[PDB]
Amino acid sequence: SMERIEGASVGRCAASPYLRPLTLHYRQNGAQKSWDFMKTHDSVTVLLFNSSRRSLVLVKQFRPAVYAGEVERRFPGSLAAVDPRELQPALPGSAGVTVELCAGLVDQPGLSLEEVACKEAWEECGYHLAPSDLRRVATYWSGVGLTGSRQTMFYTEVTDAQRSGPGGGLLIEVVHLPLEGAQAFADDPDIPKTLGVIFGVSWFLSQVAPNL
Amino acid sequence: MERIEGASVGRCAASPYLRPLTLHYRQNGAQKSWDFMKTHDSVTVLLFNSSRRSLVLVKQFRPAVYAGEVERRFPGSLAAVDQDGPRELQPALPGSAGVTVELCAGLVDQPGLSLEEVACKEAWEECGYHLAPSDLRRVATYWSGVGLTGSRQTMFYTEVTDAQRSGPLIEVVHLPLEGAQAFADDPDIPKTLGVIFGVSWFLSQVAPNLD
Ligand SMILES: CN1CCC(n2nc(-c3ccc(Oc4ccccc4)cc3)c3c(N)ncnc32)CC1
Ligand SMILES: CN1CCC(n2nc(-c3ccc(Oc4ccccc4)cc3)c3c(N)ncnc32)CC1
Ligand SMILES: [Mg+2]
Repeated sequence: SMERIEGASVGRCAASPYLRPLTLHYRQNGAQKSWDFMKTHDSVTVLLFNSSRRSLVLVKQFRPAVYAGEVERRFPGSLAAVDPRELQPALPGSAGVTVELCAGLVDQPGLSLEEVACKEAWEECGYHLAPSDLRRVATYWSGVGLTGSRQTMFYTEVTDAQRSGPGGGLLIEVVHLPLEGAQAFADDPDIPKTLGVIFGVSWFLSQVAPNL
Repeated sequence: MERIEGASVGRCAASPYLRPLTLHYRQNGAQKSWDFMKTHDSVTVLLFNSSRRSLVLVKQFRPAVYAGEVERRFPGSLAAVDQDGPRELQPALPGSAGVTVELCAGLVDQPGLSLEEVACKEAWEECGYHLAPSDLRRVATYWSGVGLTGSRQTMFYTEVTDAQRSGPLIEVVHLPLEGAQAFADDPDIPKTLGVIFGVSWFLSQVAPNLD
């Protein structure tokens, strides 16, 4: 359903609420330089372990920027000199479907990072969390080359008693990855995923799974 | 490397590194659009100098990290720039606010080169270590951006000795194995997820088989 993508076309983007390209001009040890980047929000990510199912909770969705990069890789020149053309040839929508950690932007003032992660775990994963349930795994710079944003990773264990039914949050597929093949899943090069997934899986297996 | 002066922020229109695009597509039969930046793929490489029992990392000023740190502390610093040229950030932050610790890394922007060759070029240019492409082992491939970019990053690993190190801006960091995990766990040390993962991966997957 969410992997069904047709009529894909690419065009130049002028104004956008989501793209804030900027250039920093600066003198570094006397020499004048410039650097191109984008203003973006900080973010949080949360890894959930469902102990009732012995499974890590991830999310699957279509990422248009991933899709377009995959189309370019397979058909070079697809995204060339665009500055509204139909992608011919194109790829199935599954080429842009990623596996990710539950994640969201820090763009609501008055909310702690924990509260942001709880809202995203509800809205994306259908899991009811309390902010005090969350343990900070790591904080780091994401996208140091083009974005200056901090990202904070949380972890929490959940049970099926915290899982919402089908429907509920008024398109994302919730993924439950069994611990059996979790490492093999992260190591699988044919599955488009993020470093947060790869790190989250190996961190959980080496830091949490032994103590269960 | 850390002496950063006259910092000012202006609009970015062209840029070889960020190209604004919109994907138009029908998903649930419904017409949608998505704005993103076309960017380069990248490679990173984690080096383990077995002569020194140290991981090799790089320290450098990252202007985007700096600007984000100046937006924090001086909110509105990165507001929309008008037509009177760049807006001076006076006062700003010391350059150290933008200094990161990272894996050796670089852009995939030279046609004809394999990913391994890009990694070797960077390990020489940034770390002063001579590598052959056959020395590199693929650790992980992943999407480093998914939301506003769709860039792929490939992480390599190799063991080196001092025999591959050249003799006597970027700082080469040699992180002893003894304190590596505590270094990676330290939130006061501005580092990337690549460093956190690379340290954790090395200590769990490579280190136990040494000695
Ligand atoms: C000599 N040398 C050449 C490249 C010049 N250069 N590099 C970048 C840039 C862009 C993206 C990028 O992404 C990565 C790559 C690897 C790992 C993580 C992120 C890194 C650097 C750039 C920029 N954004 N704006 C202006 N000039 C920029 C600087 C001067
Ligand atoms: C209903 N809903 C509203 C937002 C709409 N929307 N979201 C994005 C967008 C931008 C950045 C972004 O960053 C993240 C966030 C979390 C984790 C990783 C990366 C995520 C989404 C967007 C876009 N770039 N262009 C056009 N429309 C876009 C879609 C439809
Ligand atoms: Mg460099």
